[PDB]
Amino acid sequence: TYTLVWKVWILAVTLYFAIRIPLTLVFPSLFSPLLPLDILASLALIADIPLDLLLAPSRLPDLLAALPLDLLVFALHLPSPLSLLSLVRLLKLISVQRSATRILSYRINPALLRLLSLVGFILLAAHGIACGWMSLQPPSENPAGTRYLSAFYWTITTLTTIGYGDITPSTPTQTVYTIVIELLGAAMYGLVIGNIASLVSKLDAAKLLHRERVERVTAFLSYKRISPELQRRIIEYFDYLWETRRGYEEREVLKELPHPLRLAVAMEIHGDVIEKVPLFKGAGEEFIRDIILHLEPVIYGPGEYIIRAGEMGSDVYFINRGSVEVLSADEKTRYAILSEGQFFGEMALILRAPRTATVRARAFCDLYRLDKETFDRILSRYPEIAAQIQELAVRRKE
Amino acid sequence: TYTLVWKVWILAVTLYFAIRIPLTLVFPSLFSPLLPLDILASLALIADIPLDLLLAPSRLPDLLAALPLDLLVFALHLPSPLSLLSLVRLLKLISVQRSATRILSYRINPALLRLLSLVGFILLAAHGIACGWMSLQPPSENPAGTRYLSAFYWTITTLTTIGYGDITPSTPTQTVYTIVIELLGAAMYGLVIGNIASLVSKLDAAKLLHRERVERVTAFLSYKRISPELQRRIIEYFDYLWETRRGYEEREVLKELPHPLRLAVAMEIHGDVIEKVPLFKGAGEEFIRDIILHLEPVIYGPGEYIIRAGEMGSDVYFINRGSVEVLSADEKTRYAILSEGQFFGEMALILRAPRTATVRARAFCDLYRLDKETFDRILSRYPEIAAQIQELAVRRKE
Amino acid sequence: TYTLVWKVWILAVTLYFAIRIPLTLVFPSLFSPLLPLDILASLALIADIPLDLLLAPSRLPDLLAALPLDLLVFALHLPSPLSLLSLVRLLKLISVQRSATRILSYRINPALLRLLSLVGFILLAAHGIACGWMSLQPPSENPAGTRYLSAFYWTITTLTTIGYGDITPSTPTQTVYTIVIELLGAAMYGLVIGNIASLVSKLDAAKLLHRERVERVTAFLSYKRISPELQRRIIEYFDYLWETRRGYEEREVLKELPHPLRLAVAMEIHGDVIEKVPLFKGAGEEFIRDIILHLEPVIYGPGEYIIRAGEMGSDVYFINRGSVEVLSADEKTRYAILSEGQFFGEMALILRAPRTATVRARAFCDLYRLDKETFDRILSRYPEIAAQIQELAVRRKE
Amino acid sequence: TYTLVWKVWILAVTLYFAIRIPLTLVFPSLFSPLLPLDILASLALIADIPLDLLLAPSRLPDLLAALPLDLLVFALHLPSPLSLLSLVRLLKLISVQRSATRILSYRINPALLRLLSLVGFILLAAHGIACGWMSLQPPSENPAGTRYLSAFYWTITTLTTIGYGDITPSTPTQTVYTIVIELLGAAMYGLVIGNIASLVSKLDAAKLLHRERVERVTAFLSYKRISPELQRRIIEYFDYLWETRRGYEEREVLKELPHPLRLAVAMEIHGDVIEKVPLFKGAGEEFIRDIILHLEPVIYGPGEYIIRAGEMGSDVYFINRGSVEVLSADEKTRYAILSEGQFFGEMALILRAPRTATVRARAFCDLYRLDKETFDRILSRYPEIAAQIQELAVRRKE
Ligand SMILES: Nc1ncnc2c1ncn2[C@@H]1O[C@@H]2COP(=O)(O)O[C@H]2[C@H]1O
Ligand SMILES: Nc1ncnc2c1ncn2[C@@H]1O[C@@H]2COP(=O)(O)O[C@H]2[C@H]1O
Repeated sequence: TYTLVWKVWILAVTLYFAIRIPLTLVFPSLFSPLLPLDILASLALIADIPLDLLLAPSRLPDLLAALPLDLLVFALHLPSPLSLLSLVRLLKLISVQRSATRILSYRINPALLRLLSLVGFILLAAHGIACGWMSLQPPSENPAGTRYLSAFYWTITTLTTIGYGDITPSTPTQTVYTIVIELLGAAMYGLVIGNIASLVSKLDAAKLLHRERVERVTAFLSYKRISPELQRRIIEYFDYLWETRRGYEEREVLKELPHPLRLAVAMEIHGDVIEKVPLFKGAGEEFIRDIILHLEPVIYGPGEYIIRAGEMGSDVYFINRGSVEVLSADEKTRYAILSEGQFFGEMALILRAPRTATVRARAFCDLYRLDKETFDRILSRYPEIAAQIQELAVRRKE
Repeated sequence: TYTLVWKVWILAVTLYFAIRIPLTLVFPSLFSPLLPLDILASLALIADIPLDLLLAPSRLPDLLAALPLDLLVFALHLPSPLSLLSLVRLLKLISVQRSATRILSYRINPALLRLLSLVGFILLAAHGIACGWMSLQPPSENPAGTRYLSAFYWTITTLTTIGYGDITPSTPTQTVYTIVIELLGAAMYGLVIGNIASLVSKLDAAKLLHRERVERVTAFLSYKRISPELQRRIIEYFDYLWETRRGYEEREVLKELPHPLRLAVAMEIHGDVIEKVPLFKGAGEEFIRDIILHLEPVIYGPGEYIIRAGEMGSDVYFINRGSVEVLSADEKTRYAILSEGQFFGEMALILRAPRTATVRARAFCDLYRLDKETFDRILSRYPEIAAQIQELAVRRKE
Repeated sequence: TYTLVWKVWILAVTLYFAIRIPLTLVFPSLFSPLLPLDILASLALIADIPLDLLLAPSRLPDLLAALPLDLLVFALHLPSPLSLLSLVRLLKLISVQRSATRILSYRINPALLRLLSLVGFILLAAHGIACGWMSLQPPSENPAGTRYLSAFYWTITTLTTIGYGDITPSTPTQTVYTIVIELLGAAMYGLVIGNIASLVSKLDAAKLLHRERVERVTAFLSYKRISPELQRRIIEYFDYLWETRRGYEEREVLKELPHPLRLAVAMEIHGDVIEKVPLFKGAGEEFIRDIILHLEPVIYGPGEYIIRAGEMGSDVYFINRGSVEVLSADEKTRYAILSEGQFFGEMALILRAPRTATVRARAFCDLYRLDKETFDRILSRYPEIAAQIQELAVRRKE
Repeated sequence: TYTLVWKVWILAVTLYFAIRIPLTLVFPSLFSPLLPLDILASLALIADIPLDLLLAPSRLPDLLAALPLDLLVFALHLPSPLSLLSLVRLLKLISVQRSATRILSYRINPALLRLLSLVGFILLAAHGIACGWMSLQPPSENPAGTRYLSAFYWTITTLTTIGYGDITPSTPTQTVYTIVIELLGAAMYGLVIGNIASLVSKLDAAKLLHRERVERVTAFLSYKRISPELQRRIIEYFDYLWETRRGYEEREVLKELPHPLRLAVAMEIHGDVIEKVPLFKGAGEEFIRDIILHLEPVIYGPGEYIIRAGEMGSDVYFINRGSVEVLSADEKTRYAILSEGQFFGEMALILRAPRTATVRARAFCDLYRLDKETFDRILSRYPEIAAQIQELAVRRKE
């Protein structure tokens, strides 16, 4: 974090400049007691080119704002049209904005941070415009307080497109300035309106995407006027998904990363099911790499028929959270309850037999769907695991 | 509904507070005759933590607004900067908004309800800002009526970005407040503009999606300048779809729910075709589970050629609404008219024969497309149903 | 068009009412010389229930606006709060808007027509609000002209959120009205802003979709800095597509219509290629139905290698516009030029031989891609066509 | 570029007209010393019909603006309602806008250029409206400077919806004009708001699409709270993609161009890998055409396991940038480092053998994924290349 302090310091110094130079263009009486601050600021502004690790079509602003055009124009008392060149330090704003965009810790939303940057920019521009309006005013015997408060109030009035009209321009040189910043205020307010209009669907993107996905389903299903119990259980499933995965589907996000990053993410996510399954306890460094990407999580409600008897289902379902009970062919007797760690349906592919009994969940079971092809591949590739699987299968037969 | 009344009561009491505290900050003469209401309100505010079924990073506002900072600041007559702490009750707004978001009966559109919440929030903020503006006003001998009406009129003027300018700030302490709420009014108006700009395509989402889908097809087809009779029949089909399914495709909505919820929804929707088809009358608890998801509804116009003679079509079409006639190879003689309940094309897969005669609808027939693979699977899985199907096939031969 | 005149008449009469009733609420001196117009209007308003081919949750406004509450309140000179009931005729606006939405000849864009309806509604509301503001004004000796022009000017000032402030409310009963229509003006201006913000990408949807599709390709390809000749020819192809199909892909629009409408549209579009190809001149009523949906149009530039020698291409390319030349294995000698009507590549599937010579277009050739599977199916289904195709193939061998 | 100068000249002359005619409608004293400019302008306006390579429903404005209605109305001193016809030259604006839309060199963004055109149009309309407002003003002894500056200031006030209210209409003929341009200002400001609201996501579309794609992945992955080293390497991969391909996937853009343009683009992009690979140095004109479209670039991090031992991988990976090392079965000894130019995994399909050793990258390797099917096709189609590949394979065995 040796660069976070430096970046904070550079942001503070560039903000100090952007606040300070116009305020002394209007008020030449300043700049006399603030010389050490300006000296330190100039030193910091020149001392960032070697610390940021030459001329570029995009890295020019750094040198354009490091040159000491300040502390010289006031010193020689140049005329205002010629002393206006001191505003070059305002070009450092682009560089500090880019730097703050390239460094983060919270990972702020790009649209919300863009709106924050626009808020900062419009506040800074409001201060600059207020100072400018104050500059071309008739001389008066007023304190700088009320004289600046009135100017800032007028600038915020025009840039907000409110326009009370209590104070208005009265000279042509003021009228041209009023027109220019009226147009700029229209543009800036338009940019802000567009920024909120875009941002309303950018913050907590999952929280809005899940809501929009649920809304259409609920509307159509309520229009069909289906049984309210089904409504209740569907809404319960959807809010449980909201609580567990935050309205996510894994393939919605992992289908962009390349293969090794995808493998690493899958391992760091499914280390749990790697750690609790009996035959996966140190089964192999490679085997987990082949299998971990294929397990597709499935979610079932409290009492739903997982697999009915007589079916030709050839897929093994693992358990990550929940208890599962199996009901035999007499639909009265249950063999046992299968909590986390075990699975069911093993005697479907190896044994080439139909579903011996109906299996149903209890409250909410997090499963792991595995396709028959992957199961066949791992059985034909790893023999000890196939031997163990047949061992538990023949044990469950007894 | 024992919680709906409680939630309505909590909304009413928090709205009463949000309206009441600032109005007595400006007017200390109140709070003397409204003590029982405040006592009951305080009791209700503390009596919701055990009735909502500890400290949390998101459940803090409940305790922050339950603490009785009210009925004490006015009692001891604290100074205004120190008595300003009584506004903590306004944090209950977040909790009541969240609660109202989590409970519904009409299933209001999230964007429209968000706009309603924003309307309520901006009205409440307008009242608060009006009371605040009234607070820092010069003392005058005016009734509280006109004195509050003028303040609210001014607040609604600034927050709407209209600014007539009949009444304007005249002191620096008023000018700073004017600037602050000018910025807040810009932000709030921007939020409202974004909310309507988003909401214009959120209410009755089907009614707009269907319109947008129809518009491009109609525009292109009219550009091609094809025969107007085809225009008329296409538009008739589209409006019939609007009337029947409200511009919906089943797979557009069912492709997100898991398998058992999808099965349950399919049964609750297609119980009709389950109930009228002759061989589906109590055919089996399981068989309907296998078949009901695959029947794809198809819609044909008044006179369209369903299946022409000589084709190798191997799909059975059911009937849900409408009459279908079959024209023989002499294109003059019709065998009969097939109303709801029966089907056609059975002697295509079992008999391995081509289409014996042309079949056409009459006005608008709702069919049920079934693929050859599913038909083969059910024939090879259920034998009595295959026997019955061959029975009606050989009967129709005679 | 016997209903277009009736709908125009009903729109005219409801607009006349919506303009007329408030203007006589403010001005009671009217309604004396306009009795025949009101009588005819009332007759027309009651005489539409049997001509529109009972009580409904959505068809209530028709009866609510047909009842003659007008011509009675002015007759008995009811008090203003009680005579305010005459505004029920304004509910006919919903019905006329719905009717105009359900009938069209130009097929106006739904968003642009929605904006036109909103423009009409806001103008009508501006007139109503101006009349209302005029109602609660102090009595004065002014002509109704200037007295209404000032009121309408004020109403358009507030609803536009401009607020000059030359004329402002001065009584509490006026101030409440000012606040109410200030809020309504905010809402209406927000709706208008959202409507344009949505409409900017709704008019001539093809003209914008094609532009957006071309822009990304051009930007990326220019970024790669590839040879400018390729830029020129790619842009030429894209503008030719703009001129010919208006930036369309057939499957983008036909993938929503059902099978028979799709067949009919395909026939009405490809009757040209049906009419010019030698072996398609009355080939068969059914054969065109099987083939016409599969021909995929392909577009090639001036000189592009259609099919090179030595390839295993097994697809027949038809010609709809353009000349095609074939270059032999000596890359100097051309057999002929193939204009519209014929095809090439026939001796690829029947003969099971590789591409005998290279074939290239001349300026811009509109082809018709046909897959090998469909060609095989039609050859194995229709024998005379296969005989003819082999006849031209063996002829081209000689 | 013989037409760029002509188009610039026509834009300049039409802008000069649009600025000039209303300014002399208000000020008849002009048009006396500017006759040569108007003569040259008229000549240029008539001399563009034969230089643009008759009557059309869309090409009418050219003739409507070429006719010399100017230099005649002022000459005969027609009355203002009758001399108002001179504004026909403003219809040339549509044609110049269309022409500038059809010709470009920078390939400006259509939305940003549309906003620039709207800015130009609203500025021109502001000038026209200011001149119009100046026209119907009471006569006064004021210089044309202040008299026009005030009018333009007022016009920019109304069209920005600010409305200070320092200068307001005072006559009914002025009030009607004020209402008309108030409505027009509402419409124009709405259009501008919509244009920025759309443009915020149109400039540098790749720069925003890549950011939005990265944001959701980063948010979800940080929510899972996976190991920060994986965060660092994933972010490094994403920024490297930003630097190399600018956040692009080739199939995202090439899946719209037809086959020959796609082939040409692929050759112009992959001429590098064509030029450096040993066996691709002039391998064949056709072979590169078959292979160049299939090579899919893959990117791996510094140390990632490319292909582990014991796998059945049958795909050859080429090298475009980076060094690759292979670790043997003793996981301590490396055979060599494979820099750009060579490949690995050749002895996987020809030899029908499993992966002899583990292969890993070093810093960041740009590969070229080739499917087994394409490799088999080229081996069975080109025999010398297969002989050479087997030669290097058997050499690498030794
Ligand atoms: N005795 C048993 N106790 C618990 N589970 C069992 C028992 N016998 C079988 N099962 C499981 O119940 C499942 C239901 O039928 P399957 O073919 O899916 O595979 C079966 C086994 O996994
Ligand atoms: N005598 C008949 N009466 C009614 N329908 C018939 C008769 N004979 C055949 N059909 C139906 O007409 C259909 C047309 O040919 P298919 O092969 O589709 O299957 C045929 C039967 O379903």
